[PDB]
Amino acid sequence: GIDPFTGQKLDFFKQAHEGGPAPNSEVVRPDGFQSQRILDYAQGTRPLVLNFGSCTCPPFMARMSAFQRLVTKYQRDVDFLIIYIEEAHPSDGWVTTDSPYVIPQHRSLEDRVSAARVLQQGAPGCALVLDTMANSSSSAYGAYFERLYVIQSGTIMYQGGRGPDGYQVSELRTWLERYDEQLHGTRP
Repeated sequence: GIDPFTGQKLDFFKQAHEGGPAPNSEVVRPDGFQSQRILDYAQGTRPLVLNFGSCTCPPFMARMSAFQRLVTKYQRDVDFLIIYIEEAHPSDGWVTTDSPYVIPQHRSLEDRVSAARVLQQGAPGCALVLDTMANSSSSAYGAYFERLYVIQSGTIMYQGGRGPDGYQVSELRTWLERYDEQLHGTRP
């Protein structure tokens, strides 16, 4: 069906939520730009942590070292993925930013991968993909600006809550702590 007021196909896709299906939305491998999807990154029944953001998104950069600490701590049982999305504060935008990063709004995958490479010159080999230029994953996960998720066997287990900067990472740590405790016992 077409929406008479848009001329576009009618949308029947429900927004992502905890306990609902994790969208198998499209992403891009930095090396070679091959198409992939979020669930290509799930390894069987291991939880997969998703971290959407960009270099010009301050809270995303402020938590990166903490996120990398989580990878080391939980990698025994959990997988992790960064999704590099549209810049929060592009250097050619309307609002002048004093972001330490000066990155024009991406106009192609070549621009976006260039930005992603700046990110990953820190964070030695975390898994990282790009969102498609249609922003397929950002849209499906409601994850523009930045967002954290945990998915497992195709279901959303943790959805990063909007609200003050600081909590999402502490809440994610809580989810991972409880999962690790269920598998192995409480750490002494």
